[PDB]
Amino acid sequence: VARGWKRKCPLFGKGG
Repeated sequence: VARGWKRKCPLFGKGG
């Protein structure tokens, strides 16, 4: 979800 959430790998609090 990091793709369209935060950056690329890292998303919320999980990993990526």
